[PDB]
Amino acid sequence: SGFRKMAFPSGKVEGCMVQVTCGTTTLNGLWLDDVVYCPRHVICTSEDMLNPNYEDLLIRKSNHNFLVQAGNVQLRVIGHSMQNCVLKLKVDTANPKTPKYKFVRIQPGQTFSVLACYNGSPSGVYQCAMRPNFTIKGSFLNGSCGSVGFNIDYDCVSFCYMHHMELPTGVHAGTDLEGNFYGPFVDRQTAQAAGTDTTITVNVLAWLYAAVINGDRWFLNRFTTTLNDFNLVAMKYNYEPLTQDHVDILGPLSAQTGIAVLDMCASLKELLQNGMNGRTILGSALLEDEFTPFDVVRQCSGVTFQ
Amino acid sequence: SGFRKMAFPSGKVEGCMVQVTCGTTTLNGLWLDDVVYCPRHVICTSEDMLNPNYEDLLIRKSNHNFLVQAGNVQLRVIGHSMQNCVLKLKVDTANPKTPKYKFVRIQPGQTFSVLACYNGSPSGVYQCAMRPNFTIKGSFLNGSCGSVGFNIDYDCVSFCYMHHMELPTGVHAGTDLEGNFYGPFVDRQTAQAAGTDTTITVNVLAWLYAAVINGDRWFLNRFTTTLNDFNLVAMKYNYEPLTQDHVDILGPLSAQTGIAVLDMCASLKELLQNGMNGRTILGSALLEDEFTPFDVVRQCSGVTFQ
Ligand SMILES: *C[C@H]1CCc2ccccc2C1=O
Ligand SMILES: *C[C@H]1CCc2ccccc2C1=O
Ligand SMILES: [Cl-]
Repeated sequence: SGFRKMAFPSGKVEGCMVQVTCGTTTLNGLWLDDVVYCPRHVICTSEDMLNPNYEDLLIRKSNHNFLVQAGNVQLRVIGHSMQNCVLKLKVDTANPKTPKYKFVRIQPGQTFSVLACYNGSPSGVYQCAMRPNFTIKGSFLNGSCGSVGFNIDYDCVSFCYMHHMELPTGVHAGTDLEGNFYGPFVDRQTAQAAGTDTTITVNVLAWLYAAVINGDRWFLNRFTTTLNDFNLVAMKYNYEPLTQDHVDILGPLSAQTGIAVLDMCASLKELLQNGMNGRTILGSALLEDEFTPFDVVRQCSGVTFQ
Repeated sequence: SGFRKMAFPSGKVEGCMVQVTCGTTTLNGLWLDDVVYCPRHVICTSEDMLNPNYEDLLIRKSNHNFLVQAGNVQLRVIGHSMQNCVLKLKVDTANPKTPKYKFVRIQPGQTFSVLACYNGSPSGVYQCAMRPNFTIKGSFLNGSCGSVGFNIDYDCVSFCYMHHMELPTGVHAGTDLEGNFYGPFVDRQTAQAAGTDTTITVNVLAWLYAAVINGDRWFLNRFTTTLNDFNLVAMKYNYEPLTQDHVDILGPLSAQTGIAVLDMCASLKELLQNGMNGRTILGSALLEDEFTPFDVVRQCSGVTFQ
């Protein structure tokens, strides 16, 4: 029993992290097969970041301008191209530690593990969620760019995020591994504000199920509700609207606990209207929304990755 | 910026995790050099756990009764001995992935990363603290025994915990890597209740400093206090007594922020007497106490491990 914010084991991704240096900046790259992926703003001076023309800045860059180092051995760059907001550096050595992997573009509400790195060396691992406003609430310092987010299923690493920017409000923006930003953000130091940070309703419900599974049940009331009536309350509290698709995804957790999804919605309703009155749920004094239904089943069943 | 509950990269420890099976149970072992460490209750049936005589149970066990498997290749057990509550299985192959490592017995209040494993295969990683009552608030299911807690400094893994038991209240107990339990717990299915779960005052203060560093400052008041007067409030709320040693350890964070430790204590005082009035600090609605001062500096500076 017990419920913790749990990341995937980091080993498979650690073996892919390299250091990339272009004249000015040093950030992280991802070495898979014989290609290194990194944010394209490695070619920029902090002065350039105010309004860079990446195509023009790239004209003055050749293969040998990109210094790539795995641990303490240099890698030889034999080609380079820009794809959207990432650079793909072709090297002459395939990464011998390349795991089975896929590139995935995740949807808002989905969670993943971030391996924060500096100078191509891992510093720590933690769990995040793609916020509905397409930001992530990470922990990133200067030089952390190029760190990646991932999920592990079976023996396959699903890379879904590369870290690019920190907005003035302290939240984080980035791309998929094809270089397309999540949300409307751009790799430019400008005014780009985040939208409403709405709560991921389905994840809250999943976490409430995890609480019931792990002993915490004081919030179970005698009420039920309907999707339409619950959503009237959700809207007021800036919660994602709950759909039938969300209900169906919660089916397995509803079956395990014997609590109908709409009964759990009525408990959430009371929590939003009445607060938690100084009580706690799974060690938290607020409603947690960065656990997916899959995350809850995974941690409460003990799924393995090999 | 941003502050997250961050574990160490798990790769170095993943390479040490093996599966150990003794007739009945399968749990995890730690393969370092040519020795596999695992909980001694692997030799027990769930029936034995009510009152086992481990010495007598071990007499009927020979090297070949211990099946050790790294991934899908068997390891050959050439010797076995019991040290306190762990078994040391001598194998004929040194682990080629053995990191630089130490065994450390940590003190209450110290934090570490746990790599939860099942059948010798890693499932996830999360951060914990040794509670003042010598429990840990982990996430463990059946078969997770033998999972380990560790800290990484530089290139050296400091192993400090091996998971052994789940108490009836849902908290977790275990040993150092020399097999000595933390606190008064024993590897027996009996009545052993946990003491008061006191709050780690120094860690709360460290986290308040992390909040100031990362933008959250509403809780900074105009007051100060003294150690003796603050501790009168701490005692009332079941907080660890703060000592001069704790003050000194907070010196670096006090210097970085320009907030004297005793001024921060006065802010904590008001938080304990008046609550947070629905506000939040670093995304939490309660006072977090599983970040050490070292943890805060590490995450706010970007320390590297190679
Ligand atoms: C990716 C980097 C860019 C620079 C930076 C400065 C301060 C805090 C975070 C960051 C990043 O995320
Ligand atoms: C170490 C294992 C022993 C058995 C168990 C049953 C249920 C939940 C957790 C556990 C453990 O921690
Ligand atoms: Cl967490």
